[PDB]
Amino acid sequence: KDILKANKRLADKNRKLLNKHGVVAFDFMGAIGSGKTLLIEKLIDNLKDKYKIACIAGDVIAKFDAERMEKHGAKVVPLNTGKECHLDAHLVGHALEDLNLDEIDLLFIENVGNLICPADFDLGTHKRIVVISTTEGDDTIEKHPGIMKTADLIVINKIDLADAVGADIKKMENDAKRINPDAEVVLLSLKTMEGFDKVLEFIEKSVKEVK
Amino acid sequence: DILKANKRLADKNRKLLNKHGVVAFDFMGAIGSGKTLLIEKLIDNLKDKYKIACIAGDVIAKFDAERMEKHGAKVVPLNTGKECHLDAHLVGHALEDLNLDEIDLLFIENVGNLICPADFDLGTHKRIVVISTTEGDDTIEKHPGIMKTADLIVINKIDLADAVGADIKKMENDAKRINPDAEVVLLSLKTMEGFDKVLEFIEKSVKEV
Ligand SMILES: Nc1nc2c(ncn2[C@@H]2O[C@H](COP(=O)(O)OP(=O)(O)OP(O)(O)=S)[C@@H](O)[C@H]2O)c(=O)[nH]1
Ligand SMILES: Nc1nc2c(ncn2[C@@H]2O[C@H](COP(=O)(O)OP(=O)(O)OP(O)(O)=S)[C@@H](O)[C@H]2O)c(=O)[nH]1
Ligand SMILES: [Mg+2]
Ligand SMILES: [Mg+2]
Ligand SMILES: [Zn+2]
Ligand SMILES: [Zn+2]
Ligand SMILES: [Zn+2]
Ligand SMILES: [Zn+2]
Repeated sequence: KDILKANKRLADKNRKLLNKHGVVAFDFMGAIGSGKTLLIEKLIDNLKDKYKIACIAGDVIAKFDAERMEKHGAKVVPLNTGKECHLDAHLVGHALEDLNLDEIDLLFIENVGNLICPADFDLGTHKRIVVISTTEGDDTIEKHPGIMKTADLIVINKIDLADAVGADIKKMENDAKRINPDAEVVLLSLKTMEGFDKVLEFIEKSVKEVK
Repeated sequence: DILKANKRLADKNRKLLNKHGVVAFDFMGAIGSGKTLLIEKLIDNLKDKYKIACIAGDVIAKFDAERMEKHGAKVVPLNTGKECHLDAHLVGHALEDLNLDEIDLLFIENVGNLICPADFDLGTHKRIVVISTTEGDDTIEKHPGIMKTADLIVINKIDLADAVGADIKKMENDAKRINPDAEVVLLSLKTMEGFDKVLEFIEKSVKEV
């Protein structure tokens, strides 16, 4: 199989096109229901005064999250993935054709909920974000090191629920730091909004550092 | 067609299990839904009546295998690597490492994944999908494929439903609409509310083979 080699070529092409039009793109990965959509929703709300934001929403049935993002004023391209367990640069490249990249500053891509397959499939983004939550259990990070090593930012979300599931958030934070020393690691609650400042900081730092 | 090869091996697996009087269950779900904790509780309640074995499938299978072992089950760990689902082939090899004449119940924990496990019959008698409220109340209608393969749909962590804004009535209705033939149970493994209904499904399923 030559799958991963052909994907990378398309990812580099995606990145070059985005750079050509001054677009900074983020890949939002995570487990099922970790909080990817709600994070994106909050990011749109709090950055739209400064940036023109577009989204690509990928899932079995993309409409649910597409509709959520749209009500926040962002242009969304939905991608129904169906039986596929991941997105790829090929599909993302075609979604880009539906966007006016000259009228876009930021691109948020919500990947399929999956802590395994998306690790191998570069989409052509500048940064990769992995979102997990306390409610998945505090062994979630050490159980899935592969995807963690591909992240630029690891978000441990739903910290407000940690005690209710018996999750040690300090342990999780340390797991993340240890498995990927180069990543930023943020403890977040999208309910209380604690930690959100650090996610915004990551977005802004990323924009300034491009190329 | 790798799915044709899988079906062939699934029928082979099921044939072997029937031969030795073993009833097998495929526990599917999202990541952290509560598959292992449900199996742990099932072992505790059933181990006096039945000889129980387990297959624990995950990237690093030791975590769940050890959790199951302390409850008094024979467990075969299955490291799934970069593969995102168990298949009949891998399960067939695990069955070769089990003494099936000394086993009544087989519990298989599939990889945490609501997509591709729907396509890969393992050779079990019943399929169970565990989701949880903390994944959001759109989770069931977002994954109809896997839902239609389930004999039992478990909506777990009802104790945390209000905290995440999940409507458990919606989730229960979504499940029944998508799979009218499935049993649907509202569960908290913390409080144990609904556990009796899951246990009833297991015991009935065993007697019905
Ligand atoms: N209490 C609490 N609930 C949260 C938090 N973050 C997200 N949620 C809740 O979790 C559920 C899932 O959030 P959602 O944004 O849909 O996850 P997702 O990762 O996008 O889910 P997916 O289906 O696409 S895979 C929702 O009910 C949402 O309100 C949090 O920090 N604290
Ligand atoms: N509050 C509450 N917590 C629960 C409930 N069910 C499971 N949990 C918690 O959720 C976390 C994950 O449970 P676990 O049994 O490990 O899920 P899993 O499906 O086996 O997770 P995986 O990594 O193999 S994919 C654990 O910390 C467990 O205590 C519940 O009903 N209520
Ligand atoms: Mg989402
Ligand atoms: Mg488990
Ligand atoms: Zn094409
Ligand atoms: Zn996969
Ligand atoms: Zn798979
Ligand atoms: Zn083999």
